[PDB]
Formats: sequence, C-alpha cells, structure tokens
Amino acid sequence: TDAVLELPAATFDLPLSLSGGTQTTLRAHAGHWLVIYFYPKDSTPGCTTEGLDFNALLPEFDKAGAKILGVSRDSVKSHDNFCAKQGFAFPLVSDGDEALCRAFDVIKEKNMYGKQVLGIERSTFLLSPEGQVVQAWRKVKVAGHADAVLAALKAHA
Ligand code: NA
Ligand code: NA
Ligand code: NA
Repeated sequence: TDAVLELPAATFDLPLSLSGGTQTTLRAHAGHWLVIYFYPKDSTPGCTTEGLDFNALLPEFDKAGAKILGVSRDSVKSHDNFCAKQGFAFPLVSDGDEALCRAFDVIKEKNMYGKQVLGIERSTFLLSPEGQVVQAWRKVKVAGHADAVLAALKAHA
C-alpha cells in the first residue's frame, strides 16, 4: 500500500561494497530509516554539491535515526578518495555492476549520438524501517534536494 516502488526480494540481500572496505545490505538496515541517493559520477560538480549538502545535514538525519548511503558505479578506491577529499561522514556504495541501480530502475536510456545510451539518472529514495520504498525523487535537481529529502523524511517518520 505505501510503497511507491517494488524491489526484487534478492535486492535486500545483495552485498553492497562500501567506501572504507566493508559491505552492507539493505536488510541489515532494518529498524531504521534509510536514504539512498544515486548520482552519476564521483568528484564532479553536481555530485560533489549533492554529497556536501547531505553531509551538512547529517545531524538532522541522525535526530531521526536515519542513515544515508550515496551510490554510484565508481570503484571503492574512487569512493575512498572522494570521501577523504570532501570529508563525507556517511558511506558510498561502489555499485560497479549496477545491481543496486537496476533494482531501483535508475539506469535510464537516451537516444543520443545516433545511439541508445544508458546511464545513471540522479535519483533518491526513502526506505522505511521495514524495507519499503515510500518516496522517490527522479531526475533530481541538486539545488534544495537534500533539504527536501530531510523534510519528507521527517514527515514520514
Ligand atoms: Na573529490
Ligand atoms: Na531500512
Ligand atoms: Na516522488
């Protein structure tokens, strides 16, 4: 009823490689809210702006017991370098095989260059304590986004 997106059951048990060398799974986050934001490329202007915006709001997400994960298909080492340079205090998922991206249907196609070109569309989701995807943002506008996600989380919580 409250879900806006249905994920395959296996999605919740995918091993997600994090910055810092550990793995997580979505099921491991049971019992608390989770914000998952997908972005196209480490260390680019929009992605850096978005990450810094979420980072600045961490205490507000903490107040709500929520955790955040950023996701792109960059490597663990790329993510480590990005986190260290920017001072991020939340993890980044190295979704190199785009398994998590496909589950959330964020790999979108565009007819460009006389080709069918597939890429990550900037998108964010709110996962309830019982693992339901209860809100989505697609084709994200970075300006104001993290603030809007926080407001929606508060409203839902
Ligand atoms: Na960087
Ligand atoms: Na959760
Ligand atoms: Na929406």
